[PDB]
Amino acid sequence: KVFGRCELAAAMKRHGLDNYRGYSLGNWVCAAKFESNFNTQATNRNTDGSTDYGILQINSRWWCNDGRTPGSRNLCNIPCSALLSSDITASVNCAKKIVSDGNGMNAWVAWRNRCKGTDVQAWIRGCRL
Ligand SMILES: [Cl-]
Ligand SMILES: [Cl-]
Ligand SMILES: [Cl-]
Ligand SMILES: [Cl-]
Ligand SMILES: [Cl-]
Ligand SMILES: [Cl-]
Ligand SMILES: [Cl-]
Ligand SMILES: [Cl-]
Ligand code: NA
Repeated sequence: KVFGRCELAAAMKRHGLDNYRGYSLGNWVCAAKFESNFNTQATNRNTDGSTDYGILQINSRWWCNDGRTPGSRNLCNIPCSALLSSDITASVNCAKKIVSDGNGMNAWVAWRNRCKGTDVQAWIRGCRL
């Protein structure tokens, strides 16, 4: 499923992500934009052999099990395939764990490089929320 911008903002808000760990909804929409272009089915292999999954490109080295990432963990206790669903519940619940891990949203390199410090409220501007 490819979400619309405001559609995803609304879904993230319904699942409790708005201001989660102090990160406003626009931060989450911005991260999803540059991680997946709002596509729940996005996957991307990493050089280390792990894979990133879903709207927030959650990595198999630590957070989900895909059966092919040697030495990895599954700290969200989910198959990585769950992160590709049209229902964003699994991605949101796992993202809450990731953003609580110590470095905030810097865990998402693309958030640090493309969203951090910018006018992230633009990503929810105009949306009925
Ligand atoms: Cl957009
Ligand atoms: Cl917010
Ligand atoms: Cl915002
Ligand atoms: Cl594995
Ligand atoms: Cl584990
Ligand atoms: Cl599994
Ligand atoms: Cl959803
Ligand atoms: Cl923080
Ligand atoms: Na894993």
